[PDB]
Amino acid sequence: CGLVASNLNLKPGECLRVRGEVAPDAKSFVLNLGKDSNNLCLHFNPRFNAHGDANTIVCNSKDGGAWGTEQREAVFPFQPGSVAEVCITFDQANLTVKLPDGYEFKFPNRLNLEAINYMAADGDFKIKCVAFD
Amino acid sequence: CGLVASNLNLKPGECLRVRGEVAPDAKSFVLNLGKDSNNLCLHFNPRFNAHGDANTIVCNSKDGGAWGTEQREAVFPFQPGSVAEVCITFDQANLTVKLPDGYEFKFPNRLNLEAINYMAADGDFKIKCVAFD
Ligand SMILES: OC[C@H]1O[C@H](Sc2ccc(Cl)c(Cl)c2)[C@H](O)[C@@H](n2cc(-c3csc(O)n3)nn2)[C@H]1O
Ligand SMILES: OC[C@H]1O[C@H](Sc2ccc(Cl)c(Cl)c2)[C@H](O)[C@@H](n2cc(-c3csc(O)n3)nn2)[C@H]1O
Repeated sequence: CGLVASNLNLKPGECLRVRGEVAPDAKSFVLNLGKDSNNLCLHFNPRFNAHGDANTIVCNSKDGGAWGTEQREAVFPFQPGSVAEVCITFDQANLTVKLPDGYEFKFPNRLNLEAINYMAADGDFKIKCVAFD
Repeated sequence: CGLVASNLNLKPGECLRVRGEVAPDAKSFVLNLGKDSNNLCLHFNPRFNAHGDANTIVCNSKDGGAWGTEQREAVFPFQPGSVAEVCITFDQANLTVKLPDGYEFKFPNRLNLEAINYMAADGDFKIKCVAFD
């Protein structure tokens, strides 16, 4: 599957910027952030058509392997077969996700990690760049 | 200790660009590329003053945990404190390392890996950006 990065040491307030190519026939893509694959403060899942949703962003946490309560957004600034960029940061209370087209939303920080050490990508998205603050 | 990235799927001819800030008091830094931590097609180690060398790039391979034969460059386009970007690519014959100041050198491809899946950074270099093209 997609790129996996560890040992990231992203601190509160630091921005993690990811640019990638959405596949022409994309169904969805994922960015996961947290401590490890079983402990995610953010699962970020734009669904073009996948997992029972169309053109919807679904976010969740994972704690000791258990998905939390889902959150769905009402905006979908992504298109199959294009370049897309997202930027993420956090504090003890919320993650902030910066989308294309100036849209931004918050997702609650339910793990309270001191630092985000793990990121992974998956689905129909080819990472072109990852920038750290 | 720095970022570790896996599942990179870097293919021959593709460029991996890594940009970081060299510490103001830097002794050395490392970029490791290969299959996993024990199997490196390139250990890239600019030594300001470390491991017995001054202002020298040392490169090596690692196969099943064992270091190969060292290769030393004469060029040293790095300065303590300064941002630096290094770009790496490979073919079946050699890795090519593109340095600051327009310099490039080749290092033999000793492991014949189909793809480079692993990168890690270490020492006195704070990673700012990793790009794939
Ligand atoms: O909540 C987020 C998750 O929702 C469901 S599981 C789920 C369903 C209903 C509820 Cl009420 C809950 Cl709490 C969880 C997805 O299957 C899962 N998911 C996508 C993928 C994936 C990997 S690569 C690709 O393109 N999609 N891997 N796991 C995840 O997005
Ligand atoms: O060949 C490359 C290696 O040369 C010597 S061991 C070595 C010595 C003599 C010979 Cl003949 C051989 Cl074959 C191997 C270094 O100790 C080692 N090295 C650096 C570091 C390190 C980590 S972060 C930082 O800034 N430097 N961790 N291991 C590596 O550079």
